[PDB]
Amino acid sequence: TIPHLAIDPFSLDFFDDPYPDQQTLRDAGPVVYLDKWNVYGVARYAEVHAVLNDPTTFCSSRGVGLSDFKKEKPWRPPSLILEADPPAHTRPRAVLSKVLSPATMKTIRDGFAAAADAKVDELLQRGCIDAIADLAEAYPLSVFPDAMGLKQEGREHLLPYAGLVFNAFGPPNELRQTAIERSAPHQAYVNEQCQRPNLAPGGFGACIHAFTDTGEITPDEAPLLVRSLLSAGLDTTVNGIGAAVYCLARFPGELQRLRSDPTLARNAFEEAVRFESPVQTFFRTTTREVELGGAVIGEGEKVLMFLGSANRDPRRWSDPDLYDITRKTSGHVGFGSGVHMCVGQLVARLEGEVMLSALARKVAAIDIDGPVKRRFNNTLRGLESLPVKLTPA
Ligand code: HEM
Ligand SMILES: COc1ccc(/C=C/C(=O)O)cc1
Ligand SMILES: [Cl-]
Repeated sequence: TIPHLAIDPFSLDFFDDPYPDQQTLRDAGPVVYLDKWNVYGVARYAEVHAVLNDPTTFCSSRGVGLSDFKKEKPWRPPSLILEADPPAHTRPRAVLSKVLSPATMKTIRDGFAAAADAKVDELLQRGCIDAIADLAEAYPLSVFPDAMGLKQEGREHLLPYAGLVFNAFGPPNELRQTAIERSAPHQAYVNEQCQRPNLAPGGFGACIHAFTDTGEITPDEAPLLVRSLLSAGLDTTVNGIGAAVYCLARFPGELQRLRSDPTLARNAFEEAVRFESPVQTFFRTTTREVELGGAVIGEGEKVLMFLGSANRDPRRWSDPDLYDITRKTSGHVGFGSGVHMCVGQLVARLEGEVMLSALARKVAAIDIDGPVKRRFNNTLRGLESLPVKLTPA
């Protein structure tokens, strides 16, 4: 009773324009079977939300990529947070929640906002820039490694490592093979910086190690928790901020509404996360036979959740293909939902808000003025190059 589809959601053709295929995935049924990779798929909001919020049935400890850790060796030691179920997940989650807490945002906000304002003013002196390399990448590179407390040496490995991280959740296609092959130098750099002596006191990494005193994590758990932030904390925000600028460039009416009320910056970024869904997909693995939308899925099956499709499902969203900075976005699954919901969401929103605030106060127009190039990744959606001309307000 389950429709079988041949759509490859990790193919370059799909990445290049996923929306027609996502509708076919939604409209085929609440649950589909993807013959290309032998996994189940859910693409509607209701089922994606249900799977995310049913962690005892749809577990994370067998991996959140295609690979089943019960069957294949993980490419690196399993994540203590992303690839753990409760109760093992709980205390590492609590540490990260405290390290990336509301109280912590107060300590970094002035620096993050200052860097965003300075970057936009710098770009306005150049006129014609690449909104990826010069903005979406440059700005997070200017604040997040420092907030982590990383040394200067080796930071050139951060974006390559993240590309590997997010390609590795995918199937064994060319993107994944090429990423994992000869990835040892990227892994070695990151694993070295996770050690306590290499992390600046006061930064996120040192604060993680400081929590080993409390009994919430052991000293040998702290480097892997630092690793989780170096895996997820940079490339996500690159594609989130790039998504927002791409939206503002394509919807000039919405840039003008943002200009008229810069306090819409935070929601304008949140809507960009829904609209583009920089993190497109994650998997779960069934721990038991389970009925889901009329489908009876066996134990030990991989289930692919299309977060971006859920965020564009007209069953849930009015006018889902419209970028609307005053939309009530609560309930979107671009940061996940439930026990694994993005623990770094305050850092992501802070970066996005202060950058969009700077644009709102300083920029009158954003015009695409060069060839746009898409960046292909098994998990991340975003652009490789976005040439724009910025007109000062
Ligand atoms: C626009 C930016 C971001 C997006 C769209 C995003 C997306 C997501 C999603 C969808 C999940 C859920 C994973 C799952 O359910 O399996 C997640 C979890 C996570 N994210 Fe974020 N993320 C972003 C930024 C960040 C930042 C800035 C950090 C760290 C500074 C971070 C660190 C993490 C970690 C450690 C987890 C694992 C949480 C857990 O398993 O409990 N992410 N993210
Ligand atoms: C939202 O994407 C991600 C990606 C990776 C991770 C953790 C990685 C690790 O523990 O090494 C967490 C979230
Ligand atoms: Cl690693």
